[PDB]
Amino acid sequence: ALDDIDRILVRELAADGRATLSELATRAGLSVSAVQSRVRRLESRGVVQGYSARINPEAVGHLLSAFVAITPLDPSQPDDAPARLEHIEEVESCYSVATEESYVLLVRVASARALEDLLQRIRTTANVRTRSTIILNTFYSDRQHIP
Amino acid sequence: ALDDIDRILVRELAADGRATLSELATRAGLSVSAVQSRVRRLESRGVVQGYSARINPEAVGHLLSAFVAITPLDPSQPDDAPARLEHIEEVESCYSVATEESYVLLVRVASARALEDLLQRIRTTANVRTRSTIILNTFYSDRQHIP
Amino acid sequence: ALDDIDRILVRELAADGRATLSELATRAGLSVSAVQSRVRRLESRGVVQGYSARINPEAVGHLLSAFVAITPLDPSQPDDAPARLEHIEEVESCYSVATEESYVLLVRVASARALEDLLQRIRTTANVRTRSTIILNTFYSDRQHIP
Amino acid sequence: ALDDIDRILVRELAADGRATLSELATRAGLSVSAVQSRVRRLESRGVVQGYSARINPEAVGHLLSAFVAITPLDPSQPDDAPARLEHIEEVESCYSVATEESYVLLVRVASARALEDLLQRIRTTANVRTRSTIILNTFYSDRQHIP
Amino acid sequence: ALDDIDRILVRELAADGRATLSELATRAGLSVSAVQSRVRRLESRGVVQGYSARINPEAVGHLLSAFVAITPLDPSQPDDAPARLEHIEEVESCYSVATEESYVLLVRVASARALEDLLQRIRTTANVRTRSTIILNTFYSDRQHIP
Amino acid sequence: ALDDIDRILVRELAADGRATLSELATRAGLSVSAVQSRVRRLESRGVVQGYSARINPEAVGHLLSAFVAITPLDPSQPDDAPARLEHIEEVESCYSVATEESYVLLVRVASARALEDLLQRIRTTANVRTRSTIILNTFYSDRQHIP
Amino acid sequence: ALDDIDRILVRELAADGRATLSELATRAGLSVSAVQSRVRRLESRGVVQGYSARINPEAVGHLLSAFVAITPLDPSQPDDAPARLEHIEEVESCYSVATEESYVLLVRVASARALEDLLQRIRTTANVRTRSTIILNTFYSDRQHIP
Amino acid sequence: ALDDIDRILVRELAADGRATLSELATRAGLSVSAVQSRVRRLESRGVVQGYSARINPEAVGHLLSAFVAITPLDPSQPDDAPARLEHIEEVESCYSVATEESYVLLVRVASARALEDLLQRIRTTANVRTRSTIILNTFYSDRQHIP
Repeated sequence: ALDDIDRILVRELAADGRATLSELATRAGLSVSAVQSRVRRLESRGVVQGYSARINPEAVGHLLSAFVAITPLDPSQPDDAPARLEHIEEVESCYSVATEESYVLLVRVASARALEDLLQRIRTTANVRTRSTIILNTFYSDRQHIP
Repeated sequence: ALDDIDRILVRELAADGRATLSELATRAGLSVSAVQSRVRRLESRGVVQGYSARINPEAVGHLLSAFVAITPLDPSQPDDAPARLEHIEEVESCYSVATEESYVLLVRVASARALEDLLQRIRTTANVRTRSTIILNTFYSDRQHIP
Repeated sequence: ALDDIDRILVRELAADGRATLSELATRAGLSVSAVQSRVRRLESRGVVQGYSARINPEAVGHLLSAFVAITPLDPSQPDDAPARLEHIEEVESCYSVATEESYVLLVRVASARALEDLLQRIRTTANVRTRSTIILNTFYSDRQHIP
Repeated sequence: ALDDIDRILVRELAADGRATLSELATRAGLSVSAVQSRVRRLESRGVVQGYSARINPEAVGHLLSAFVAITPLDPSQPDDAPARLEHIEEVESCYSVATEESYVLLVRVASARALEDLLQRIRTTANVRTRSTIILNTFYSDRQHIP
Repeated sequence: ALDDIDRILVRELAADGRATLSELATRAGLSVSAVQSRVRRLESRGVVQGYSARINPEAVGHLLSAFVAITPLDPSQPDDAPARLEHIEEVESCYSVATEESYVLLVRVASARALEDLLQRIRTTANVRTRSTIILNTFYSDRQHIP
Repeated sequence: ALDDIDRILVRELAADGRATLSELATRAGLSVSAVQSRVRRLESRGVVQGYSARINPEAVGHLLSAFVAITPLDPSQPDDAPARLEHIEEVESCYSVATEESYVLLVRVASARALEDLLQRIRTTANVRTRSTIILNTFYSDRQHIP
Repeated sequence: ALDDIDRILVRELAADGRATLSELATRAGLSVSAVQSRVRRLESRGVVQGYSARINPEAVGHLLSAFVAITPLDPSQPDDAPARLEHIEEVESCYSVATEESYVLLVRVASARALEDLLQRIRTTANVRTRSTIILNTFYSDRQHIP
Repeated sequence: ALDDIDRILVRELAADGRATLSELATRAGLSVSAVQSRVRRLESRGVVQGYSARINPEAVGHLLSAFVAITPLDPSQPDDAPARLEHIEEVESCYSVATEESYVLLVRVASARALEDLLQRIRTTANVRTRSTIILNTFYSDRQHIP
């Protein structure tokens, strides 16, 4: 389960991570004491994982974002590319996928010429071929849907 | 215009979006008022776009995630697609992309059968062909990097 | 022809468009009067077309450059895409080509998201499909070779 | 850092690279000394990269121009190719590019037979496969745009 | 029906098309009249198709030669293409071919720009897609072999 | 140059290699003495190279003609395939090319089964892979265009 | 079944269709009466279908043989290509196949230029795309194996 | 050399390979001796290659037929493959072919499992890679055509 008072909470917190123990308890129909517990139980069970402010990447100097799809070159070696690229800070996300390639990464970078460097570094560090698709614009990002 | 103080605030708010101002203050060597001021300006300029609990899509019943690349059936018409799909809730992100397709969506759904039904809804509301890549596993995501 | 004193002049002027009527006449082996004429004859015959300082595009805010290859969609219409895109100032160059596409344009633009707009504008204005290749770095540009 | 005055100087030098300082001065409302100073700073920072007579490649015997995309035979080695081709004179420009190939060259040559011979030289000196696109006509080029 | 005498005449006329009859006669052990007769019959049956000075395409200004394979846009229509291209003069030869394309042309032209213009003329007059292979060098050609 | 009386001569001789010193001098507007010199100067300068009668290949037993495209297998060896195949008499022509393959040969042969032999012999003698395209019909051959 | 005296007969007749009722009866171990019956029972049950002398196709003027693979163009129409091509006498064999194409035909024809005609006729008569593979040599043909 | 009489005999022997001489004689207006003579000459020259009962491959237990294209693992060695496969009995025909593969075989086998085992035997005895196309149905075969 996830009792649908727990549900109203996760919707509220997904839409506004700074929402207060206080103002939640109105919309929810509970007490500042009662709300505060569910939330701690929600963080312990792995349901809310973190609270993050959403930073605009262009404002901090990331003018090019890209999906980078990668496939290991040598199948006799352990396929450990996520772990291998983890220290690379410009990889924001790393997914395994069912398609032509094995993983998709979302990468942010200062310019077209920084991407070229990142790609070579991805390639020599994990041991992969790269294919990259450049993002032109983000129309909306992380609208978590709670069903 | 992002000075060293602003840089520090956005790193801390990326790592913890419920950082209270008193903690941010003592971390940037400012007063709580000056922090609150900086933070508000970060919000009203482009830089912090909102704050969100990072929610486990599995815990809430989204067992299948996919990327869907979409391309308009008639590309001559100025293109509507992000605005028209905005109201389908299981679409979480929408990027326009270079190369052969026009947009990539991330989508989350309860099952295989709910995915095929969503693909129909997407094909019809944006008037688009679709190419889907199921995500098998998320190794890490949203690791935002402030340089 | 192009008498190989005329040749030494075009090499000199290709390498340095600010080279003086004066200092040319040493390297060339002629008079400030004699040099000045050849040059005016070279500008009248269509040989030197202009003098331009080479501006670094990043310094003026063009952070992304791209080749954009385009092919008219309707072959019953006059193929006039160069003329049609001429007023678009971000098209720096426009070539017809023998390959998969009919023309190649070199385009410069503020960001990845400005490119997306430019592409739609190219498409609705000339009546074309677009394919774009993003430039990551210019290692050297316009080294005119005089044989 | 480009103020309004600097912007004016680079537009004028783009449109006429032999603008004399007295003309630039009266155009920016500065003294000839202040102009000369501005111009020198533009040169030593990245902004003006040199000055060139724009030469008609046909008048000097280059009747064939081509784009050549190149890709390394062994991409694992750190990539040398722009440095190694720098000394082939009929290569006019060298860009690195996203997508499937690594660089695009512009090349000018006297004839079809001289093109095949250049392709061999390129294949061997950079150790690369080549894809050529002949240019049939130049409608306009180098129209530099200062925004 | 080619006897030994006829075989000798066609070898000599292949190697020297201005062989005079007196030289051909003494070479085949015939009279000048019998030679002239044989030669006329060779002409009126299929065997000698005409006589030509072999001309250096470079000396006359054709610096670029190419093969162009062509394939009809609509292959259902009985195919016109050799008859329709017969009147484009820079087409030197026209073969129909097995495999994926329908014809191969040899074409000679003054430069890269004149090639792109010819490709347009070919695409439009025969209604065909084109695949071009530039010839870099001719090592030997027309070495006719009589077995 | 090539003075356009020289031009009328090469057109005439390209169309009819047996055209007489005599009958040329009408069409040309010169003397049997004057015509005869230009022609000898044309043969000395490399402009007319030979006179050949055009033999129909089917009439002499060449029932299959083919283009054979070839690429050396070992790039550490000297690329000398033209020289190596020169003694092979069924190779009528040998070109170097810019495309997927390095050379194109035109070959004539008694039958489909003789081609199979020729191909193996090409392969073991030069050291090459072969790709062959079979000619079904020659609609016209060697129409030299004098511009 | 097929009693293995019946088997010795079919082997014998496959190897030699002119083998006599007489000489079979030795090798087989039966009577001129007994052999003659099995054979008539073998022709009635559909086991031996015909007796044919194997004609060399080159000796009768078929200098090119080809496999021609074909696929109907319109799947709303009945797929009846075997029946439609049956009157075409140069189709020796017609098979349906599991692969990229729907049928394979073996075709024999006077020359490369007759094949081109046959192909167009196959295409307009059945309603198919064609792909042809040319036979260079038959090393052995119809060795029926009786297991 | 095939006159009208010879043409008639090969048609009749194609349609019925057990035609007795008396029937062939009265059909060609010859004596039985002259027929027997003609037939013997047809045999000793290339023209009639043998005589065969056409046997139903199904009736004798070959329920699966396939085409197998084969290509040598090392094509530099003069090619052995038809001689080496001659002794595998379930190979019925062997052609060499133009294009990408070197030979096509027709093969008949009792079942899917017997096919995989034959593919191994082929791969190993000729040292070849294989591409198989199962035959689903034979609509007509061996319809020999005498023109």
